[PDB]
Amino acid sequence: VNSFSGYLKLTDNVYIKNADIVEEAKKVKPTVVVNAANVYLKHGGGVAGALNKATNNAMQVESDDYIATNGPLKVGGSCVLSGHNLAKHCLHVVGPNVNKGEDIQLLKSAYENFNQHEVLLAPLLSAGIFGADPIHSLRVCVDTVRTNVYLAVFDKNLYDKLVSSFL
Ligand SMILES: O=C1CCCN1Nc1ncncc1-c1ncccc1F
Ligand SMILES: [Br-]
Repeated sequence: VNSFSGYLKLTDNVYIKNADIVEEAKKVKPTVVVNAANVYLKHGGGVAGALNKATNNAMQVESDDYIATNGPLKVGGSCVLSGHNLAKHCLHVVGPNVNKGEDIQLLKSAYENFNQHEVLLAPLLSAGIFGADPIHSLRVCVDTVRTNVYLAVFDKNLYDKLVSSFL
C-alpha cells in the first residue's frame, strides 16, 4: 500500500491521474519523481521548467554542477539527483525530442531507466513540447516499465483521450 490518491489503474503496475506532477509530488513526497529532462539539464519549460520553478531554481543550480562535472546525458539516459522539496530523489530522464529531430525509437530506452526504481511518480515522456505521439508514449511505458509507475498528466483533454484510447 502507498499514498497515491485518485489514480486510475491501467495495468498491474501502471496508474494514471489528471494532475500536475508538481502538486502530486508536494502531496506524496515520493521516493522518486521523474523529470522530463534534456541532455543539458536545462530546465526552462515543460515539466522540467515546472519542477524547477517549484524548487525555487535549486534543481537548476544542482544540475549545473552535475553537468560541469560529468558532461551531458545521452538521449535515452538518466541521472539521479536530489528531489529537493518535492521528493527524496529526482530521476532526470531524457526522452527523444521530436521537435529537435531526435529518434523516437530511443523512447523505450528512456523508459527502461524507470525499472531501476520500485515506485515512481512520472510524467509522460517525450509528450507535450517534446513532440511525440502521447498515445504511443503511454503504450511504450506500459510495455517497458515493470516497476510501479504513477503517471501524472496535467492536460485534462489529453488525460481523457489517453484513457479512452488505451488498449
Ligand atoms: O500534460 C502533459 C503531457 C506531457 C507533459 N505534460 N505536462 C505536465 N505533465 C504533468 N505534470 C505537469 C505538467 C506541466 N504543467 C505545467 C507546465 C508544464 C508542464 F509540463
Ligand atoms: Br509539456
